[PDB]
Amino acid sequence: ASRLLLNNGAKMPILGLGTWKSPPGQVTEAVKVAIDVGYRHIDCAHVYQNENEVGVAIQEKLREQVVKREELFIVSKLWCTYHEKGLVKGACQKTLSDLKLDYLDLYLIHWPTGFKPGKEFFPLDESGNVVPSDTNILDTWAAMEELVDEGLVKAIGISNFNHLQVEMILNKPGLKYKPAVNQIECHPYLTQEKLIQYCQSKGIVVTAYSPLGSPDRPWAKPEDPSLLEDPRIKAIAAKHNKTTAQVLIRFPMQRNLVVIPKSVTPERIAENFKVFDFELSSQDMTTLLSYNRNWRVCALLSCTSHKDYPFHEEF
Ligand SMILES: NC(=O)c1ccc[n+]([C@@H]2O[C@H](COP(=O)([O-])OP(=O)(O)OC[C@H]3O[C@@H](n4cnc5c(N)ncnc54)[C@H](OP(=O)(O)O)[C@@H]3O)[C@@H](O)[C@H]2O)c1
Ligand SMILES: O=C(O)Cc1nn(Cc2nc3cc(C(F)(F)F)ccc3s2)c(=O)c2cscc12
Repeated sequence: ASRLLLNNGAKMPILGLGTWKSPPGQVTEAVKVAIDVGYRHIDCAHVYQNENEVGVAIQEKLREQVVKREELFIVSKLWCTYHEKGLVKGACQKTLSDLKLDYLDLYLIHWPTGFKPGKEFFPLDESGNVVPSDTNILDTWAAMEELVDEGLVKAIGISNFNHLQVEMILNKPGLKYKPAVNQIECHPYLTQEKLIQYCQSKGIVVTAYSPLGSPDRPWAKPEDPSLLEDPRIKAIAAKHNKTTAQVLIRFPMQRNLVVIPKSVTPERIAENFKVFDFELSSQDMTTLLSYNRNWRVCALLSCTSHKDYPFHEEF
């Protein structure tokens, strides 16, 4: 509808605002505008290095009595350098301190790969390989469950897990909480049908990231594929008298996914919200699904030999 139910009974807004690459100097105004426009879900992470500034916006709007806390669905994520069981609570509390909140709605394992603990987000050796840590997804999951038990987070989940990694959590001895959500890259050029079918079949809500193809990702080249400029998608938009962004946001919604487009531009933040008053046809949905090229925006070559690297599997 406009929300999907999670395994804890919470209603997750199907549309949220993404914050990766939203600079600290611009993000506060972006989140204020988004809340005004009607977004009730913000996707955050410690590695985005902007949680303080998102927190400022949230507090402004709570103080303005625009929203109360219970009407917001705030997501953040545990960065790769904090997979050690003993570091998880501190990481969560730092995020909470930065966001100026007392709890998160959802806290995710950001990637299945643990990285060497320390002050660098991407610890590299002298040949530029990311340095891994002696951590594993099951032990980290156990530490995530403690956060629920402690009341710091309402729901926990995973991000960028392949179907075997999801399976490993579900099959964990002594599992206490099933993951609520798996947040994965999803757009017409990477449709993920098998992994979505798997996750949904298992009662895990899927959130689609990079739904516009992340045209501002820092490793994009001007010649790379571009969803917003794909003339085939432009045609589908024109037929509905919508923008290509609206089509791209609507597409995951009709697959029963949560979607989290990012913008720091007020006009676009508003534009991107106007997706609840039209429907893509069956033909439109099939056509968009047929553009799948297994083209992935978010992967790092410097991690491909990690034991937990998620993208060697078919799904
Ligand atoms: N879990 C993970 O590992 C992971 C990985 C990637 C992303 N994510 C999450 O998913 C969110 C969304 O993915 P993303 O940031 O990679 O990219 P995205 O949402 O696919 O694309 C954002 C880009 O599209 C532009 N844009 C947005 N609305 C527009 C519109 N209506 N017209 C034209 N251009 C438009 C933005 O420009 P402006 O901002 O300048 O307006 C920005 O350059 C992230 O911010 C983050 O919250 C999670
Ligand atoms: O992690 C995000 O949400 C987006 C993101 N994505 N990436 C690309 C990444 N790919 C991976 C791949 C892995 C893995 F699991 F495949 F090894 C782990 C961490 C990363 S981060 C970045 O380099 C980066 C710098 S700040 C935010 C990012």
